[PDB]
Amino acid sequence: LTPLLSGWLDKLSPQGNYVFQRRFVQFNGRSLMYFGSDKDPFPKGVIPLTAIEMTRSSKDNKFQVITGQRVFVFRTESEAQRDMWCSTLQSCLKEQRL
Ligand SMILES: CCCC(=O)OC[C@H](COP(=O)(O)O[C@H]1[C@H](O)[C@@H](OP(=O)(O)O)[C@H](OP(=O)(O)O)[C@@H](OP(=O)(O)O)[C@H]1O)OC(O)CCC
Repeated sequence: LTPLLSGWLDKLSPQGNYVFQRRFVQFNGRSLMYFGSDKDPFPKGVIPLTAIEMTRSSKDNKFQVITGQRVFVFRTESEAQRDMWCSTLQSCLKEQRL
């Protein structure tokens, strides 16, 4: 619903060691969806904001979205992009608990 935040991010894969995959991710304020392509109609994965337990920045231009069961690692192109993604998720997380 009105996908406020959109971008191509490098998402960490659980397979292998430090192997990323280019996914087009969107954030509408209710769930974090990632697609194989922005032209793909159905997402490769959906992470509801209710399931999000925390979101924290990483060493490089990277941020972690931590749920109850899994952690998603996304890599941006710049620290500014990472900070915008991380602040937006933190803002929504803070308001969803109030
Ligand atoms: C150092 C060894 C290299 C190596 O092994 O790297 C192996 C990689 C990974 O291969 P694969 O594409 O099968 O990995 C799966 C993939 O990362 C899925 O992510 P999405 O494409 O965004 O759907 C994973 O699913 P989710 O993250 O839950 O979305 C899937 O995880 P699950 O098993 O379903 O929990 C991954 O398995 O091969 C490549 O494509 C990269 C080529 C090397």
